[PDB]
Amino acid sequence: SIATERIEKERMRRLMAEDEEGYRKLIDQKKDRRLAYLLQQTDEHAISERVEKQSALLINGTLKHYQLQGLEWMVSLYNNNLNGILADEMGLGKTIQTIALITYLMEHKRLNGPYLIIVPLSTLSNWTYEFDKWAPSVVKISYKGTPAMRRSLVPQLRSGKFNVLLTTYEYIIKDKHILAKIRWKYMIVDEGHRMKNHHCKLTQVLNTHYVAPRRILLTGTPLQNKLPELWALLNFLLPTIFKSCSTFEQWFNAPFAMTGERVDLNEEETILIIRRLHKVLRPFLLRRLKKEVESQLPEKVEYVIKCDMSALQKILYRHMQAKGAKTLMNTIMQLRKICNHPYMFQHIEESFAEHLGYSNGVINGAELYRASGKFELLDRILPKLRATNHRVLLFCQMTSLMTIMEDYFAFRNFLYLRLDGTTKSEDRAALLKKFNEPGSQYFIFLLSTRGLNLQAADTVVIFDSDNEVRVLRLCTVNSVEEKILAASSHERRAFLQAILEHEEENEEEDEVPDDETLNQMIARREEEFDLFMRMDMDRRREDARNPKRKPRLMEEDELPSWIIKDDAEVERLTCE
Ligand SMILES: Nc1ncnc2c1ncn2[C@@H]1O[C@H](COP(=O)(O)OP(=O)(O)O)[C@@H](O)[C@H]1O
Ligand SMILES: N#Cc1cc(C(=O)Nc2cc(F)c(=O)n(CC(F)F)c2)sc1C(F)(F)F
Repeated sequence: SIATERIEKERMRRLMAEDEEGYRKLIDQKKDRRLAYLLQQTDEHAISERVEKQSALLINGTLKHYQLQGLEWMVSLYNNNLNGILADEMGLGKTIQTIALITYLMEHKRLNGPYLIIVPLSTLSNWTYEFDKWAPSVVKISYKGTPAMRRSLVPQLRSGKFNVLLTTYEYIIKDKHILAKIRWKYMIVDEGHRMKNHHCKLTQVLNTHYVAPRRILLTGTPLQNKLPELWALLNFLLPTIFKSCSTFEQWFNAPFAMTGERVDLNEEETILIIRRLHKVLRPFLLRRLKKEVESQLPEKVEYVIKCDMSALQKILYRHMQAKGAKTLMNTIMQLRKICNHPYMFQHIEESFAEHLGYSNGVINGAELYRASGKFELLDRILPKLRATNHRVLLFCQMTSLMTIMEDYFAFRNFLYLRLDGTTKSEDRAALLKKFNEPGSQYFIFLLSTRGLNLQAADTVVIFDSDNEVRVLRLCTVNSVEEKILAASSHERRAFLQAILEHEEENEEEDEVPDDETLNQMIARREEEFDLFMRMDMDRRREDARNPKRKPRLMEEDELPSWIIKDDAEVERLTCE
């Protein structure tokens, strides 16, 4: 192999010198051999099963007829030993159909797994919520977090006491020495809306190191017309055709490695490769549009949206954590206030205004939303919802927070009504009538979670918890808010300490969604998504022009030297 490479190298170097026309005749012969081969390998009855019901293990909702065919389709794939792409439009039950598959195979094929599901990090909590709702019997692992955390889980893996494991791209790559070893019965991956640049590296590693018989690719976009992408799709769906862990550019150039001379396809040659790969992949792709199944669309569409913390949120959080019975119950109240807004702490707001350039000591404008992950995220939801004439219902369990909520709506000029436990039955009735009468210009209905029929509201933003209706629960990243979503006086104290088991993290991937994932959860149609994408770039235009540009979240570099390493000061400003 060195001996041959040394010689075959000198062979190519000697033709370049002594018969340049013969050297050209060879390379053009080699180029065509790669094409002819590519075409030749791709130039190529089935087992029936009818699926009348869903799994008995699938509960708390019954499948739509179209989703039933999705299940029946992916089962047909299974029996006939095939891979697939479920590419249904956004909001049609791709996550619910994947759970219907696993639960059906566990029941009727006694296939207990293990099932590997790879998802974008921002939607992990979304996946884990919808498994808890629809298939709680299923035993699942969440392989992510600090090494300490990941190692904690190795016993349960070697053991094999689990049906499903969810993880993200970095852990599939970082921890191959743990995860590749497992003998996965299934390898389901979530691309999100569209293929991203980092998915080429993922395709290669997967069929370099991992051993999964069955594969599914979940996606929101239809079959693309670019060679490099479609190569990764061929080698994920049908790896046995070319048994290669390469990019198309490397695979095609393989024979010219010793030439030291790259080879590039022309217009005619490209279109043909693309037109073929299209024809090879087409039969393996099921895509139903919202309009095709209009009379079966889900009535309630739920999603979980994620928040970073401001630099301020972090420092306050770390303080109230490492300072910590109904004392615990109290420590969980303070951590919820921070995730909600740091300026709930009056003395923190006043001192920061002095430093942000407000003599008066009352924060206003953008600086309201900039100090809270959740408020900053809400600022990217509500404008969009309003621009599509959607009428929101926003739950806020804390009556303290509502002062800051009202001041935020004031800033963005959102017309609203408020309803608390400080509202009499006479006042209540009238407020509801005002929101519900046809034409009401009242956009938001701010509520304190204490019976009330707001049929006028077609959107529900849960802000802090314990005729299609879109529900959006906000949730802070690596916070208590994650732990509350996951749902004997010695054991009821050990439960409140399981709520408090925090660990500081430094993952690679963003735990907050990009603009495409987010507008997919807010939007009910292709027009809403399209608009929201423009509204997002309109915000990037506004910021670009603005002379005094600040990031959307307050970062450490713009903090005062009196909050940075001063457990006294934080305590001096937070206490009551
Ligand atoms: N057959 C159904 N019955 C009840 N709710 C459903 C059904 N199908 C989907 N939903 C709801 O609609 C939403 C669909 O989420 P999902 O389809 O998994 O995400 P996406 O379609 O964006 O991949 C969820 O809130 C789910 O509970
Ligand atoms: N994540 C990840 C990931 C995404 C992959 C991919 O093939 N995306 C492509 C490539 C297309 F060409 C295309 O048309 N589409 C749309 C089609 F589904 F109709 C998708 S492969 C992969 C893996 F293996 F890394 F997990």
